Amino acid sequence: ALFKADFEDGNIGNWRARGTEKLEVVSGIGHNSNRSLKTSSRSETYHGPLVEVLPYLQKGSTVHISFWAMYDEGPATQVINGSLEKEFNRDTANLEYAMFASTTLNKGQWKKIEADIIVPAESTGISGLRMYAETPWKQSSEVTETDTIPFYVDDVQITAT
Ligand SMILES: [Ca+2]
Repeated sequence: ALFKADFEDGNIGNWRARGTEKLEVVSGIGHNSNRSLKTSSRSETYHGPLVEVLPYLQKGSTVHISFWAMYDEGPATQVINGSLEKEFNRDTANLEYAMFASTTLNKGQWKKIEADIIVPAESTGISGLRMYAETPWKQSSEVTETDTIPFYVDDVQITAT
């Protein structure tokens, strides 16, 4: 257990939006629990909840990341992805993005999204590594309402391997 967020304290902590979307810790909705992190007012597929995790981790290591997701409005099914945003040498114009996992969710049902990931070594100059959830990429002109549904995440966990 290197990092855990279950939201049961009601705290947003260091979670943040990627763009103009809205994050809220809600009560009465959670994965086998009363609280979770809702992302709404999404207007791009890449809007979604993000948190910096590099400080929790040993550079060079392999770790297992998992989280639970759920959505409860719009289409009968929808894909959610779990991804990493990486920064090197504090260069914010050349961020890297890598999807680590994706699953099809059924409306109203919690599902686990997980994978092993690699934490780059110190000598790479890695300066940020953030996990985030999103829907599959579409260019801004092609985005539809089903792509920008609000969704919940909960029980975010990173474990040693
Ligand atoms: Ca919870």
